[PDB]
Amino acid sequence: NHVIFKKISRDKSVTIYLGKRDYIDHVERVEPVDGVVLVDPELVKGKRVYVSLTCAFRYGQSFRRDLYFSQVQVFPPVGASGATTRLQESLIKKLGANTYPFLLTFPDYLPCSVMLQPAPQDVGKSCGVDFEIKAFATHSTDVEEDKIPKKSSVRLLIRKVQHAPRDMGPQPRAEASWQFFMSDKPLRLAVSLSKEIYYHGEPIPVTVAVTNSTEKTVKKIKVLVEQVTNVVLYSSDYYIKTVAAEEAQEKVPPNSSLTKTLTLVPLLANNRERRGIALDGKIKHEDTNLASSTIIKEGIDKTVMGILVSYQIKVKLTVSGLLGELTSSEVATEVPFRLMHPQPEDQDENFVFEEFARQNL
Amino acid sequence: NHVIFKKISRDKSVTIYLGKRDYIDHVERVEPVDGVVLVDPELVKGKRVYVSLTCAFRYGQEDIDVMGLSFRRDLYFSQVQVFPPVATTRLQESLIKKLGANTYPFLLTFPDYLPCSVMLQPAPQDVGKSCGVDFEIKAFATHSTDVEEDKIPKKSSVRLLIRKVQHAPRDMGPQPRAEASWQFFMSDKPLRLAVSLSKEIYYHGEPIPVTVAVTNSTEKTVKKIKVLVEQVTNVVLYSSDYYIKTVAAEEAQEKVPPNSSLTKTLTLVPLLANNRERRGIALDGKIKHEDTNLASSTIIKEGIDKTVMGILVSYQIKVKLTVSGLLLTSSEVATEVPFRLMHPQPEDENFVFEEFARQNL
Amino acid sequence: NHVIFKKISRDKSVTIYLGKRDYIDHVERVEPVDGVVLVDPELVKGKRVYVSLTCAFRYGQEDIDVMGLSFRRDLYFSQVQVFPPVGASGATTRLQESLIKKLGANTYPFLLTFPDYLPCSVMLQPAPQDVGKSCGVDFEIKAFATHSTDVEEDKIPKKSSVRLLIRKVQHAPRDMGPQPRAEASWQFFMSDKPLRLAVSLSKEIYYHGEPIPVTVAVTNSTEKTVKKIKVLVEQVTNVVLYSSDYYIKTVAAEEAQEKVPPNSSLTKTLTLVPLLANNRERRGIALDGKIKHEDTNLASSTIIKEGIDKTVMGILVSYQIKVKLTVSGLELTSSEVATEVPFRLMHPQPEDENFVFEEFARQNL
Amino acid sequence: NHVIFKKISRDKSVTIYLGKRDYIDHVERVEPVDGVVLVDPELVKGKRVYVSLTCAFRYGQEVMGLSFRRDLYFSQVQVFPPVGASGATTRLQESLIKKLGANTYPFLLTFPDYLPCSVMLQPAPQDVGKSCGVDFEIKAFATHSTDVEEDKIPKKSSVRLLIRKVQHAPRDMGPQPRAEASWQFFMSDKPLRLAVSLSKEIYYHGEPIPVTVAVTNSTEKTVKKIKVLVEQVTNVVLYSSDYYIKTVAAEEAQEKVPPNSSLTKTLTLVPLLANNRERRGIALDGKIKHEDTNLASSTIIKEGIDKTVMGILVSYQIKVKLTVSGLLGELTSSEVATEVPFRLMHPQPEFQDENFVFEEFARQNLK
Ligand SMILES: O=P(O)(O)O[C@@H]1[C@H](O)[C@H](O)[C@@H](OP(=O)(O)O)[C@H](OP(=O)(O)O)[C@H]1O
Ligand SMILES: O=P(O)(O)O[C@@H]1[C@H](O)[C@H](O)[C@@H](OP(=O)(O)O)[C@H](OP(=O)(O)O)[C@H]1O
Ligand SMILES: O=P(O)(O)O[C@@H]1[C@H](O)[C@H](O)[C@@H](OP(=O)(O)O)[C@H](OP(=O)(O)O)[C@H]1O
Ligand SMILES: O=P(O)(O)O[C@@H]1[C@H](O)[C@H](O)[C@@H](OP(=O)(O)O)[C@H](OP(=O)(O)O)[C@H]1O
Ligand code: NA
Ligand code: NA
Ligand code: NA
Repeated sequence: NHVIFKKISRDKSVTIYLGKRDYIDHVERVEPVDGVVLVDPELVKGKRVYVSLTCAFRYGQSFRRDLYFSQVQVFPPVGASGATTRLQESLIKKLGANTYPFLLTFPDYLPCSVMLQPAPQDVGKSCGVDFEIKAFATHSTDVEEDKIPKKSSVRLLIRKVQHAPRDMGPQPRAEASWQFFMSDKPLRLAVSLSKEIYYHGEPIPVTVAVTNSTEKTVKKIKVLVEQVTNVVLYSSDYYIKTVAAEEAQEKVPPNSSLTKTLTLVPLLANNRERRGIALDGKIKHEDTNLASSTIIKEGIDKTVMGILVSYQIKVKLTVSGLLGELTSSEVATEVPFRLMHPQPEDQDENFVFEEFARQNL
Repeated sequence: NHVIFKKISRDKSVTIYLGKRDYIDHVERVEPVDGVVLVDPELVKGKRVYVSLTCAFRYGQEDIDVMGLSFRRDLYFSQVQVFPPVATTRLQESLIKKLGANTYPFLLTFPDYLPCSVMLQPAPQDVGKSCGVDFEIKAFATHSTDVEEDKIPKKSSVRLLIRKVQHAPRDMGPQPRAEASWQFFMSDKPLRLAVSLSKEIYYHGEPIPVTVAVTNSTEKTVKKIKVLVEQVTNVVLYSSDYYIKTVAAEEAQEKVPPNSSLTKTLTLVPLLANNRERRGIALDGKIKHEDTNLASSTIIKEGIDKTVMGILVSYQIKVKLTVSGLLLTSSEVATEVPFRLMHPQPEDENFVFEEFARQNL
Repeated sequence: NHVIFKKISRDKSVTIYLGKRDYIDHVERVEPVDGVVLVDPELVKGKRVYVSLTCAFRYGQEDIDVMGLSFRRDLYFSQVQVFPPVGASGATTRLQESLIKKLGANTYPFLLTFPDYLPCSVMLQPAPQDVGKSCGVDFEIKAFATHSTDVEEDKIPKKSSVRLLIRKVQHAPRDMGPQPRAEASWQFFMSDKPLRLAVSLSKEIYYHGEPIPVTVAVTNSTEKTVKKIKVLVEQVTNVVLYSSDYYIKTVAAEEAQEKVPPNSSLTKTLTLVPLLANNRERRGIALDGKIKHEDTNLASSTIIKEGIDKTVMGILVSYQIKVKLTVSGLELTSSEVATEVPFRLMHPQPEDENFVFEEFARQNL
Repeated sequence: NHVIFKKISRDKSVTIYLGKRDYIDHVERVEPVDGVVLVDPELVKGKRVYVSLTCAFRYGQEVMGLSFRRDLYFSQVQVFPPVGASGATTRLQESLIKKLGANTYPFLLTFPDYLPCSVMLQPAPQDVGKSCGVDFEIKAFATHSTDVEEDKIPKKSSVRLLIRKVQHAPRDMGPQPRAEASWQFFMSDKPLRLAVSLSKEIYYHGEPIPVTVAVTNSTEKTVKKIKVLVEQVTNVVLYSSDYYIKTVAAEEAQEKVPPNSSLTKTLTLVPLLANNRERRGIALDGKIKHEDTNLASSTIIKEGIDKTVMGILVSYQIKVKLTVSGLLGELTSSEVATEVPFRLMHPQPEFQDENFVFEEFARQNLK
């Protein structure tokens, strides 16, 4: 029972059909955009119809940087005009004779859907990476120029979604250690995660091991998921935001050890305040999540990613008779990990047609 | 013509002003940190702003897919309340008088037992990790439930990374020459090597005149004479790391045949400029800053454990003689002469506000 | 019926005899090495036989296709002439006089004393998961013959020399004032509710083979349950020459499956005997001799004398009782608190004849 | 111009011909023994002729059967009467049969991968432990029947050749041999440091070994002598546990190292039997009296093969010994030295009939 996403040009001459709103990047390769265009043959008589795939970084409401552009012709028909995917072949049978397939590939050097609308707190403007599928018609009423009317066009803002690769990094571990002014004995903090990659909505078990050899009490153990956003085109904007926090019930008294697993799930739903954090879509959309971790490929300059998003676990220890007397600094350590969507899973179908426009809240 | 260094907090509730970036250690005493904090009495209502001096030794860098490993020891901490207030200096009264009645003063003094600004980022060849001694001036604001728990807001605080720079003391006695001699017996016949420096204590930028006397009563020929300034770095907290780096060199290739005797004075200037590779070398600041120099000779006051200095930096002149006569596989003999390297001694109204940020190269 | 230990040269010229394989350090003083050298004057014609005592810290192991790396520091050296006799070792001792008779006037005495600033026999061989290398403190008694030339050349003949690896064994001092109970308590507040843990031992000093009664007193005023109580004897080893190597290893363990639910307390006495015999894996832990030898035990606690830099002990050995309480959630997964009580582990206080003769070579397994 | 080694039996019935005296082991594989037997057809009528290859460890002799013996390999083929096609397998066999005539029969005896190379040792007066060695014997012999159902193997109808299995180097090599030793003497706060490196891990008999020594002398004592040795180590691992360590090359540096100085120097050594007056007490690949005898090559043990079936283990190592002023007698009764292991062996190996010259197999003596 396959849901097909459709949108029609104002002048009803061009209709575009897509199998998905969201196209999978799993590092090794990126799922191509395979769709079809239905033309009104009376309204495109003498005209040409193309489909473009554009990736561009934007900043303000001001600045724009194209990261990728590709374009194919659907009308008049090109060569055999036969589909390459079953989804196309099936949509052509279902929709009829005025149905032409397009395939637009993704390269490997592009980022995934990431955008950020600042909070009042924050300096630096709106920015993001958009992916646009546009079908449009060109025509000529005079030999001096071709024209591209908007009314004959239809654009879909698709998402490039980060799904997990085959392999995974080493088990994240961190060991931090402190001697406070006039303390002979150290405070020791070890932190481990079960694995290096976590899926959106998967619980993260943070194992904390506090060895307190000091004469002071560890009053509080706090664990955060911090999101770190580096805008790396146009403006060098930096955001670090808590997207999950768990405070332990336990203190660690003098000359004692405590090992403890706190579980956090970093989710957009956790944050009432959705501005000031890297999302994979607009705040107003229902299907908007936290941005997945950026995966910079070998040899690719990080600046062409536009916005860098990473995640870390911050473990903060509150120590008795410290803040005000022996330090004005926090006692903390951080452990990197990557957040993204799950590994992708390895006759004709039955098609339901829906508006492309994403459901709001 | 007095450049004052200013930095303003995130929320603009607290602004700090210092006389200097760099504070002079001349062994006898260390010049204190006197400055003022500018407040916004609205955003500072029901609050008490503090200023702290922290000296910390830190060890451990950030490596991707390597266990995060970190050590910090606070070698000194000290705090004073700047607002509401409770002697004074000309520069305090002057800045007060020239800024407003929102400017309140602070004086933080250094004890005698701290090292000077020393830090180190390793080279690919090197096994140890990044480490350094940092000096932080932090002005921060707190509420009444900021002492009921331990929370000091990130945005109502500003920090300056000042240097503690090693200068020679004021009224030093006359210095003997740094010198040693060696007799290398070859077939029971002496090759006498004498190395002499004009003095013991040289300044950064000061040419070092090295006198080398080779008296050859051997059947062998001295085919090559090389003269180095070597920096020796010993990390003495957390990890027993050892660095020995040429920071100046002169290869003479002047021959000294049998029953002959050659004296030669070379001039070397140990400078950070002399080498592209600023890694694997003890510096007084970050590699990327222009005002950063080679670290000065560590000075250990008697009755102080060398370990509390964190990183021990020393300088020596190394002389390598290449010797042959066998047929041909040549031997190399080497000796060193220690010397101390630091900044020159010191002696004994109108403002242009610069931002504390240090210029890059 | 006193057993005497004998070893002979390759050239069968010089043969050495000792009262013991092992010499007692009891903190107040160390037992001196009194022995005799039998040498047939035929095969040492116009030579000088000497006996030396060497204490050496050593570091490094042989690995195929791995750079050879070794360190040696000599912590003590002393030498006496035995042939031809002078008053080299002062007055003889009861054992020397008695041994002279039994082996004729080819037999000559020696006395080498230990100073007070030395460690005791400690050595370690790393386990697969250990970062550091083989290291130990060895004690060598060497009897060796030399000519007027041999000293100048640096050529003491290995043929006309014999060496013994003796042990310096840590016994408790004769004079001990009755010992207090080694005890402590902690309060692990959980949601501002105390989980009181008290640990106590009968005394502070235990002997090898002696059972250690650990008394554990959990007072649970929390809303959580102590699911498990684990009690370990941990040996802690710090190599303090050449390379700062760290070993912490379980040498005895008792895991008691006891619940301690809210508004409930539990007192409990587990008895542990830390012994090398408990461990299949004899690597990764401080011993007083080689793994191969059967007389090899766990290293005794290092005793640092007043005004001695601990670095000249080479290897620091200490023992602790670790108590681990596994504690429930309110569940998903469970926490774990842990404390330590230090104790010292060493050998008990110290206490004409017929002589049986034996080889020095220690019995293997 | 290929030299062919031959020996004829006392009774003149059996003559054996070999291409070489010495067969190459290069780790990967071992050269087989390919040869021929010339029979006198009158003298082998109703007789069977065989060729055996035997590898045996012995200890005691080198009469009465008073020595310990352990066999490591035995193979035997038949050459007469003719077996199957009776045709050559190698070009050397084809050529010899052509040259020698119709009474010439080929034999091929192969070597497995689990055997040592030629090693033997006659002790010196200073050594306890007796003569021992690994022998390789090629024996061609004739059997015949008697009427009382007892076959006979007369010594007069046999020819023994004592061949050598010679170790040549494999295609690969171990990493550059390096060693770092340091010493802190009693009452010293300063280390004496010695670093030793060799150019490579495998050297060839006759090849100069460049031993690079770096002495860092941070002490107040003088290094008055640097001695570099090639030591040969021999463990007999069958019957008796005899251990030998002998200097087979020695250089003494002319340089002393004064207090608070460092010296880097490369000494060159050639471990050669030639340079050894005393040929007893060291591991050789043959008899002392023979001219073609050399130092035994390093034993190369194969993964899974118990070392005891090598009979004699031979290894080599550089020893750098430092003589320190006023140390020996005052501060130590032990030597100041480090060892670097290396392996010693022979170099790597790689349309018309050959022209043959025949010589007695008997190896030339020293004279
Ligand atoms: O009319 P146009 O020029 O095509 O532009 C549309 C417009 O920007 C809508 O706001 C947007 O929907 P949202 O506000 O919900 O993002 C839609 O995205 P869509 O193509 O994904 O429906 C765009 O196509
Ligand atoms: O944002 P914060 O909390 O102030 O911290 C700044 C941060 O650590 C920068 O890496 C550092 O860069 P530079 O050393 O290159 O300037 C700067 O040094 P600074 O204090 O010397 O400006 C710090 O202030
Ligand atoms: O033959 P040498 O040169 O005297 O050296 C002996 C050799 O190192 C043995 O391996 C060793 O026995 P272990 O391996 O059993 O220790 C013995 O020590 P010992 O005193 O324990 O017999 C040493 O004396
Ligand atoms: O009479 P047999 O049983 O053949 O025994 C031969 C005899 O022992 C020779 O002395 C020996 O030569 P060396 O004295 O030179 O060792 C020869 O070796 P070879 O024929 O293999 O050379 C032996 O085969
Ligand atoms: Na487009
Ligand atoms: Na501070
Ligand atoms: Na040998």
